[PDB]
Amino acid sequence: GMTEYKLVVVGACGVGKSALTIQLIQNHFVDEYDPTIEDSYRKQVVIDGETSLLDILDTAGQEEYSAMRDQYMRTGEGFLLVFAINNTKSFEDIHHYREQIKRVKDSEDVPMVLVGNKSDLPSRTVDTKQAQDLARSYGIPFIETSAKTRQGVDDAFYTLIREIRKHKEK
Ligand SMILES: *CCC(=O)N1C[C@@H]2C(=O)N(C)c3cnc4c(F)c(-c5c(O)cccc5F)c(Cl)cc4c3N2C[C@H]1C
Ligand SMILES: Nc1nc2c(ncn2[C@@H]2O[C@H](COP(=O)(O)OP(=O)(O)O)[C@@H](O)[C@H]2O)c(=O)[nH]1
Ligand SMILES: [Mg+2]
Repeated sequence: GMTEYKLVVVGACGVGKSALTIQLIQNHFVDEYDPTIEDSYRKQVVIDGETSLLDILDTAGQEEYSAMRDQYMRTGEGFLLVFAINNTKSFEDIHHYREQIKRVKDSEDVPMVLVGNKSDLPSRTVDTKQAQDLARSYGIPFIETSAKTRQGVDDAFYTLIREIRKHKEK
């Protein structure tokens, strides 16, 4: 068949996980989507001439850490680690998400992409240079996105898939 990849979108409440994922699937910006609704979505994509089926989990639920998520997270093949460029706390939380991913996957080498969302807003408080410095330190790609304009959205998901395909060849 065509290969199938499980992708997981993680990050703090309100960063735009749902807006991103719905943009990629439904081709429109859905604002104020309920913060607690979780869903999976499927999408066929062609990347570098190979067609793949993406199964994308948009994480939600209660606004705390819960180990009830972790069996689900262990099924992820690649993760988008999303913060909002107008929200310093959401950037500060990225460390915790990467540590939990490494813990559940029991690996130092899990496909991941750092996503700085809401790039359309003028209210940036997270310096692109500091987020780039963090991504360099982790050894993972960094893409600034806007779910609203769609800037960066496809490149974030496609770069993740590329990282997964490379991982699977090691
Ligand atoms: C508005 C809800 C929302 O977007 N949330 C819910 C919660 C949340 O708010 N916090 C603080 C939270 C904390 N820690 C989380 C995780 F550690 C993980 C995670 C594992 O448990 C294991 C492996 C990878 C992980 F990323 C997840 Cl999936 C979610 C956590 C949350 N949520 C963030 C977000 C979905
Ligand atoms: N301007 C702007 N607002 C966004 C963007 N992404 C999400 N939002 C808004 O930020 C809020 C949270 O988005 P949501 O998708 O619910 O975040 P989630 O909790 O991470 O799933 C909503 O009010 C969205 O309309 C973005 O790229 N630009
Ligand atoms: Mg959401």
